[PDB]
Amino acid sequence: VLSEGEWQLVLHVWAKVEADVAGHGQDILIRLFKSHPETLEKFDRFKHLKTEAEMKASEDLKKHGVTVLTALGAILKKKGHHEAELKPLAQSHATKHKIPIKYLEFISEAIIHVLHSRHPGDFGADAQGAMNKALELFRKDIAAKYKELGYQG
Ligand code: COH
Repeated sequence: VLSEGEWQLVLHVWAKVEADVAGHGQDILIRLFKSHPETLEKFDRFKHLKTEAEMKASEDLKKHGVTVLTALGAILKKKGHHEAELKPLAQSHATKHKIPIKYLEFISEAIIHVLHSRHPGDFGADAQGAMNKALELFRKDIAAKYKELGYQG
């Protein structure tokens, strides 16, 4: 459970991410794809992208980044009371998209890295610690739904 002070650090930086969701989304997905190439294979629509330049020029990739960040932002703003938003997501990622929990850990790492590159001032160690706890809570809650459905892993 994050404390009120920790949720405030998380949402204060998130408010900045919202100033340019598309730019942030693009940066995150590219970092994920370059650091863990196996993640790209889960996207039939992005499989054809071979270079970072191709990735940066893809409008469709940018649109998916807005989708991901908008859904995450909706969750974070719920401050832990996020059952209604989380279940649908866990269900589709477990049974339709077939995304192992480990990939959620990889995208969390990509988010933390990009938040650091873009907002050093609002993203020091304390905010970094609170964001990591928020992302862990997100994975933990998704992992429990995955286990119920038989996808733990
Ligand atoms: C490694 C792949 C990967 C990761 C880690 C990931 C991580 C996350 C994540 C964590 C921060 C969030 C908040 C979301 C949120 C979403 N993802 Co994904 N998804 C992933 C692969 C996918 C795929 C694949 C789809 C469908 C894309 C398509 O083909 O249109 C998807 C679709 C979605 C959608 C549209 C509705 C739905 O299909 O469920 C939302 C919202 N998501 N995703």
